[PDB]
Amino acid sequence: KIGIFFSTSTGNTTEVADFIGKTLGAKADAPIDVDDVTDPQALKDYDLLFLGAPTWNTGADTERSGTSWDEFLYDKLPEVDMKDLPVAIFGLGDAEGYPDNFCDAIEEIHDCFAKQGAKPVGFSNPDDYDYEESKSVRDGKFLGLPLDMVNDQIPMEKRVAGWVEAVVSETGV
Ligand SMILES: Cc1cc2nc3c(=O)[nH]c(=O)nc-3n(C[C@H](O)[C@H](O)[C@H](O)COP(=O)(O)O)c2cc1C
Repeated sequence: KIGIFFSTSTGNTTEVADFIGKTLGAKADAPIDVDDVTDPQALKDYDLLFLGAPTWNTGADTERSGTSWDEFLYDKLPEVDMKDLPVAIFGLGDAEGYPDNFCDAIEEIHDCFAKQGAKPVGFSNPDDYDYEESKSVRDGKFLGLPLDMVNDQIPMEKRVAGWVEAVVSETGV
């Protein structure tokens, strides 16, 4: 079973989370907003997790999403043993408004989950979007899939569907 966990402030992330669900069909559970998670142990009942979050707190070291993820990452996640579970991160941002901080929240989610033993998958080509810098680019790769739903430089559906496919291939789920 594949799980989809996200959070949002203005609902853009929700749209993306729903779309992933549609591409996966019966293989995925309906997306769950992190704010709705009582038991963080639920995260472990899946074979693969798609995690999504926007970036709202520009330049912040921690709590970059400005969503329920900010509390969840530090108060709840530390209690979950995620050894070997693959997680694929998608993040929403604005390459035009924040050229130097493009989808910075991806790195935070990546690092927090990695610390729990999770295995990040679904890296993407940092060249897809035009931006100057991001904390989410490491070793020549984006640590997840960045999306710009503000400027729509790249049609969302085709980009996400291709990424989902790559993730399913990589993980064998
Ligand atoms: C106040 C504000 C700050 C933002 N900061 C960033 C940022 O630092 N980096 C980025 O890539 N996008 C930034 N954005 C863009 C948001 O991530 C984007 O609008 C996103 O689609 C919102 O996702 P949501 O509707 O799920 O909350 C910011 C937007 C606003 C309004």
